[PDB]
Amino acid sequence: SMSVKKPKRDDSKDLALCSMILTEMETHEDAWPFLLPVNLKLVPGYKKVIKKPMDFSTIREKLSSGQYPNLETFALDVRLVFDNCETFNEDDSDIGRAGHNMRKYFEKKWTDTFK
Ligand SMILES: O=C(O)c1cccc(O)n1
Repeated sequence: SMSVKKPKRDDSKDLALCSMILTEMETHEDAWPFLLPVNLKLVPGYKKVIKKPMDFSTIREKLSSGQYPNLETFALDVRLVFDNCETFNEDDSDIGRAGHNMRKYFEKKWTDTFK
């Protein structure tokens, strides 16, 4: 609170560390469903069902242009990709399995890098 500050975690390297984690997800072989925005004019249901679409290229653009205030807002957009994937796909499908795999892959890198 006012004039009572908790000790400050060092955040100076967060931009480059997030950028690196994103690079690794972009090159994972199961990233293909998540590389580009879903086409809302061509894909049934998506625009109406998925209220906040997110994809790796949109995250890369936001990261490169100063649109993430901090670590946590970046992790929220990455998790959003995989939450959208669960909402729109059966677990028992190739895309549904790709989402589960990419999420596991992300959270491990997250813990290792920061926790
Ligand atoms: O064909 C599908 O099941 C599909 C298409 C677009 C996005 C998405 O999540 N799934």
